[PDB]
Amino acid sequence: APVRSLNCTLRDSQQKSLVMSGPYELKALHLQGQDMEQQVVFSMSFVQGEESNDKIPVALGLKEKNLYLSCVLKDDKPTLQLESVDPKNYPKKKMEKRFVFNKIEINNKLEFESAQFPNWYISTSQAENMPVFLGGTKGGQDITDFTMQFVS
Ligand SMILES: OC[C@H]1CN(Cc2ccccc2)CCO1
Repeated sequence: APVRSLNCTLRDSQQKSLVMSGPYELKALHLQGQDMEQQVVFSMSFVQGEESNDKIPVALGLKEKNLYLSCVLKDDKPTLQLESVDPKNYPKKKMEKRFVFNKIEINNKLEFESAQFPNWYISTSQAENMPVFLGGTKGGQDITDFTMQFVS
């Protein structure tokens, strides 16, 4: 049948919100009150892929935008990009592998591992106003843990 999707926001484990940083990048800021209108609303789609109790393959689209987080090699490195797609064809159940993240639940937090690049994770910096990126460490100074908020 149709792919199933949920609207949501994400915040890193230091409670930074995610906002746009130009058309094809996200950044992480400490936000509260009126400025949380700036927060990215995701459509999280539950897609085809290897699955277990605590590890669920998803795509992360921007709500009602033909833009998806994707993992590609750039200048020879696994990177996070925002990629445009044909809005007639997305979302779909069989998303291409660069769009797939394994959403992993550990100790009441979520990590998003690249399905394409094992042990590379959606990451933020400790500093404010820095890009969201793909990080090859889920253990160090960079933040790889998130919480989800469900949106109407
Ligand atoms: O508050 C002014 C901004 C907030 N908006 C976040 C946003 C981005 C993508 C999908 C849903 C929502 C972007 C355009 O307007």
